[PDB]
Amino acid sequence: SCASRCKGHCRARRCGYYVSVLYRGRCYCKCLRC
Repeated sequence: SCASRCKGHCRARRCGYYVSVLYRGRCYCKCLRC
């Protein structure tokens, strides 16, 4: 679960918003509201 791992990374960085998308075997993650 790429998005699940990215979601924990944003929470670990003290963030309330995060984005996650998997396409063509690529992971697009983002963290905001920190």
